[PDB]
Amino acid sequence: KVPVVGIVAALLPEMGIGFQGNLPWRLAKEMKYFREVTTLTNDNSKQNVVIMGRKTWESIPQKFRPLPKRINVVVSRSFDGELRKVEDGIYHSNSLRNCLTALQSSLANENKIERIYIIGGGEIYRQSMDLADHWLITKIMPLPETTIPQMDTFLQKQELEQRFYDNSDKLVDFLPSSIQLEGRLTSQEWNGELVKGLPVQEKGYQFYFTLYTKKLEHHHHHHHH
Ligand SMILES: NC(=O)C1=CN([C@@H]2O[C@H](COP(=O)(O)OP(=O)(O)OC[C@H]3O[C@@H](n4cnc5c(N)ncnc54)[C@H](OP(=O)(O)O)[C@@H]3O)[C@@H](O)[C@H]2O)C=CC1
Ligand SMILES: COc1cc(-c2cc(C)cc(C)c2)cc([C@@H](C)C#Cc2c(C)nc(N)nc2N)c1
Repeated sequence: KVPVVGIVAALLPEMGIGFQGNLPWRLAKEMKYFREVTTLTNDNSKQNVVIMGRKTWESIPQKFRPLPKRINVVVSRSFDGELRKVEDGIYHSNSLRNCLTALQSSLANENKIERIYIIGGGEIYRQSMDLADHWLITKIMPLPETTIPQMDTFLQKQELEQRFYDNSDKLVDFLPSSIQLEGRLTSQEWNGELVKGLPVQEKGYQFYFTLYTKKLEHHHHHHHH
């Protein structure tokens, strides 16, 4: 009932997302997008959830966690069950799947969550291809003089483009209404792939905010009683 949206920054063409437990770039504008999208709501009485794997949690600077103004959920197989408050702003879960089911309960949530963002990292995203309704992907490209950074963790692009299509024509409409983006929508070829979305440049990179949406599905079965 509430949308589940994976949100990720990935370097084309392999969709690398990390190296040695850290982000491979430090891009203040990309970080401001991530901050605004995950914080902002259309309805002022609601908040978003951000769900993350334990290793991703551990990498957020201690000063800056839990991420303000959002319900933070950290998942670890060493935690107690499926959604437990552990501190102000912090829930622990031992299951990505059961966590999402628990968050969807209208009785538990009082319909006061807008969206559930899955914010990383590699192992969490792998498991989220069949759970997310959408992906907000920032597609990052080194500008011609820029050294490609080393990376060790990747988005599963095959399974992405299996299940989802590039819906970036609708990105503006999908973002919380109050966000303001600097680009206009823009389709560019880059190493043999079509890159469509909202352009920024910062430091040695160009990046596009893009939206992926689930492909239409055939009606094979609906469960009857
Ligand atoms: N570019 C981007 O947009 C982002 C990139 N990243 C990058 O990703 C990398 C980190 O990814 P990765 O190492 O895969 O780690 P994760 O952040 O995905 O955390 C993995 C941990 O999550 C727990 N976990 C995984 N699946 C489940 C499950 N189904 N139920 C309960 N717990 C689960 C386990 O914790 P435990 O071991 O305690 O049981 C596991 O070790 C880093 O390099 C980081 O920089 C991260 C976020 C965003
Ligand atoms: C591995 O280390 C991490 C560090 C941070 C982090 C670093 C600083 C300096 C400040 C703050 C508040 C957080 C965030 C993350 C995670 C949670 C992220 C992210 C993410 C981004 C930046 N962009 C898109 N598009 N999607 C995403 N899911 C991981």
